[PDB]
Amino acid sequence: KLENQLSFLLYASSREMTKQYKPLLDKLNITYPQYLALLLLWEHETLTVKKMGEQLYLDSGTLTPMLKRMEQQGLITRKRSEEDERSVLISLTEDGALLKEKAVDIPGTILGLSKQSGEDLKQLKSALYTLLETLHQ
Amino acid sequence: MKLENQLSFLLYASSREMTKQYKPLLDKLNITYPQYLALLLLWEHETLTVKKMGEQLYLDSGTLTPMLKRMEQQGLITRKRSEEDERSVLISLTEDGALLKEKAVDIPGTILGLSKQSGEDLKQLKSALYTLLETLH
DNA sequence: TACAATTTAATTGTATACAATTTAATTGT
DNA sequence: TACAATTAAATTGTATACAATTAAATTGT
Repeated sequence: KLENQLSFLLYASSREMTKQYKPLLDKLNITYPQYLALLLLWEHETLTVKKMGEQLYLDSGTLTPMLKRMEQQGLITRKRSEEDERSVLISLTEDGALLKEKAVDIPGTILGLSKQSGEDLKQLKSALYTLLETLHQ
Repeated sequence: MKLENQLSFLLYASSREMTKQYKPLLDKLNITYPQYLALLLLWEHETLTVKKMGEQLYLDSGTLTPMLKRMEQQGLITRKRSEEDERSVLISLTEDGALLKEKAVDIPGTILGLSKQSGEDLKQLKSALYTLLETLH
């Protein structure tokens, strides 16, 4: 079959979840990944591009262009690290930081959909953390 | 509102991490993960319409038209207009596309092997994701 | 301590995803 | 006969993903 493949599942369910964020994220005028970078920025006003990649499991290949868009949109600003001219520093603009106020309804909203399943999702999450540690050395 | 505590993020990271596990295996068959998925449907069903593939794969022409074009150029599949509905398109396996099945034989094995390190049986993990998928749909 | 391995981003090239629009074919009573 | 409304792929425009390569800025011996 196909629905019996763990990889597929993770793959199609993840793309469906994203479609659920679409109406919400259109509100804030951002994409799901930009949104994920913001969840970081909101807990830490500034971060090296390296740090973001590490936490989101993406690399310069994605972040470089994605951070450019966010910058061109006014949600962030970027500058070279002065203690290490090799890395780049990403910082929230006032807007970027304010935008957090408008995204507080999201988790609960998504949950009002996902938890609509039936079993403890705090279980599924726990699993995925490990799986993630596995698949990530 | 910490990133690492979002089911949405976990599905997204884990999925792409699994896809990285397939890369070495699929590289030897000269295809990609999404291509591999369409072939899975094709090895079990000689002919499928673009529409049925979209349905089974949770995709639409947009991701499929370009992908199936590459596969056709790779000599894996044929694409002919349906006679029963000149609006539909039928996707058929080629001798080469068909032979390819055998070389993907122990891919599931290798995957399962490098992943069964979770804090529970895949039967549950899979069933969890299956439910979450059904819901979000 | 000169400077060859090493690291961090940007750059290149290929391949999804998906909304929105378009085009051609088919359908509801 | 008719057709407005659907429908199924393509197509257009934007936005990721990621491997490999490149370039510049630390590191380690």
